[PDB]
Amino acid sequence: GDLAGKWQLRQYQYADGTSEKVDSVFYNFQKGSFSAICLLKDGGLTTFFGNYSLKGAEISIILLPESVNDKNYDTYFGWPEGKCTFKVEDLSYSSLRLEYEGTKSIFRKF
Repeated sequence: GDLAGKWQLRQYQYADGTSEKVDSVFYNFQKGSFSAICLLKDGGLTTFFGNYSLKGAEISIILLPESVNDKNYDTYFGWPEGKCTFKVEDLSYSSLRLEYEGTKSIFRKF
């Protein structure tokens, strides 16, 4: 469907009203498999791996222990137990909007 493929995380809209552009994070969804490519300042490419499941308008992402133990885990995720359930505020073939505790993750299809 629309969720399948790669997504560039363009912006965070924080619960306190702050917005910040992101240009280094890419989420990928492929039939339950989740992966996130993060582009480091040093020209490096760090990838986190996990799974995702859907229930109504919610998406639960769970990262593998190895991704949770990654030295850059708190830079890009920092989720307790490598898990986060997001509200899908918007999904179309080109747009994705995820919400968790007032913070929005804004994506465009890549």
